[PDB]
Parts: sequence; structure tokens; C-alpha cells
Amino acid sequence: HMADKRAHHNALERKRRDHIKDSFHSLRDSVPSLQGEKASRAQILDKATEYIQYMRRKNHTHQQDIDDLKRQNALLEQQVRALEKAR
Amino acid sequence: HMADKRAHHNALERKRRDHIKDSFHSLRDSVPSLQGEKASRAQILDKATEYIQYMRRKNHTHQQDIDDLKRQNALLEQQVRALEKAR
DNA sequence: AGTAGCACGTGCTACT
DNA sequence: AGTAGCACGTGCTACT
Repeated sequence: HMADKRAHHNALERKRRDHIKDSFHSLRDSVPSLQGEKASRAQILDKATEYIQYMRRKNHTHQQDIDDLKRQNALLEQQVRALEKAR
Repeated sequence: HMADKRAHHNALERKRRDHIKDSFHSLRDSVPSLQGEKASRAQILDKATEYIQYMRRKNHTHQQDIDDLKRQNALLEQQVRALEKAR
């Protein structure tokens, strides 16, 4: 019957929607701005998006800084090895 | 009437849900894994969560590496300035 | 044939 | 008094 066909479809929908609620919970706890405080689904999506843009830019600049200091370490190590050839 | 009260509540719900659909679109485009390809809402929430854990760890190690090279640049710059005092 | 996924509707709580 | 937000239901498309 229809009441049997609906109850089965409704059951499969709740179990799938409980997995989504768990994912919002996990995502909300992944953003330090929303961690521990009850936030709406609109805020979780938007803040995580802003936080991903922040992490990508900050990780990009840090990678640039690592390359700078490595090149600077290379010129310094070579200048020590050269100055150590003198007396 | 009820049909008037429902239509107004349904209208406010669609406009709010269209903003959430826009946020999933923005979030999906923030993850390089899901960018450009049609992904479900369960995947957007889970992959962004995995990508945030990845960015936080990789940004933490890069910050650690910047501190190492800076301390190493400091000992190298000092060793050059000392060796430059000789002849 | 069965279902994942989503648009849309609905009624309630808890706010403003 | 009005509504944001959510749990839950419902019917369809598009897959397996």
C-alpha cells in the first residue's frame, strides 16, 4: 500500500539525513570560529568557505617564505664554507 | 486563510534555501577535489572537513619549518659576521 | 526494481 | 507578531 511504501522511503531518508547532520557537526567542529558554539547550517557553510580561503592563502605565503629562507640559507652556508677556506 | 499563511511561509523558506544552495555551491568550489564536478551535499560536507584537517596540519608543519630555517639563518648570519672579523 | 538525492511543503520551537 | 531554523514527509529524476 501507499502507507507502507511511504514509511519505507521515509525511513531511508531519515538515516541519510542523520548522516548529513553528523557531517555538519563534524564540519562545524573543524572551523575554530564555530567550534563548540551552536551555529546554523548557513553559517557553517559560509564560515568554512571563508576559513578555507584563509588557510589556502596563508599556506601559500608560508610556502613562499620557506623557499625564500632556503635560498637564503644556501647563500649563507656557501659564504661560511668560503670564509672557512681562509685564515 | 491557511493557503495564504502557507504560501507566505513557503516563500520565505525557498529564499532561505536558495541561499543555502548558493553556499554549497561556494563551498564545493572551495575544495580542489570537488571543484567543477557535480558532488552531493554529503560529499561536500565530508571532503571540506577532510580538506580543512589537511590544510591545518600542513600549515602547522610549514610554520614549524619557517621557525627552523629562521633559527638556522640566525646562526649562519652570526657565523658570517664572526668570520668576517678575521682576515 | 530499488534508492540516492534533491526541490518543495509543513508544522513546531525559539528567537526577535 | 513575525520569522529563522530545523525535523520530518513527499514525489519526482536519475542513477544502479
